[PDB]
Amino acid sequence: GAPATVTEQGEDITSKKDRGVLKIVKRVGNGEETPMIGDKVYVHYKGKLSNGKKFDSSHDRNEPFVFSLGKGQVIKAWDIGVATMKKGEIAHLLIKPEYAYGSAGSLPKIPSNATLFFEIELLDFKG
Ligand SMILES: C=C[C@H]1CN(Cc2ccccn2)C(=O)[C@@H]2CCC[C@H]1N2[S@@](=O)(=NC)c1cc(Cl)cc(Cl)c1
Repeated sequence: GAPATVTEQGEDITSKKDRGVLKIVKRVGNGEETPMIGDKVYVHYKGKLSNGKKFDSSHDRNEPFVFSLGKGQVIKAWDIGVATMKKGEIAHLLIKPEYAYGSAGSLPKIPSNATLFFEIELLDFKG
């Protein structure tokens, strides 16, 4: 399925080239510009654990998730990953725990040492 495919066929977008965050672009977005540090970014997303369970979805809330890019307001992989996206892009990310919740996990949905899958759509970004 999609998690296996990004695991096996994704591109390493980490600066360290340690394969901690792999990406596939599923829907090409608009133009060439990606957001800049500190921008307000608006995303829709859905996340799955490695046991196949959905652990979250903004779609199901009928409102986007909004954060300021590059400020550690989200897991490291999201700051790295969303920074690579164009407006209107849909991407898959496959994230090792060192770029997510590590050994601590995040109670009560995300276990210790969890590799995560996301589908993310970058709706908009604004300074
Ligand atoms: C619930 C919305 C955020 C949560 N955060 C930031 C964050 C803020 C406070 C505590 C833990 N994590 C995040 O960094 C990431 C990435 C952005 C989308 C969501 N998460 S998340 O989907 N990451 C596995 C998530 C993270 C948790 Cl603890 C619960 C749920 Cl239901 C979903």
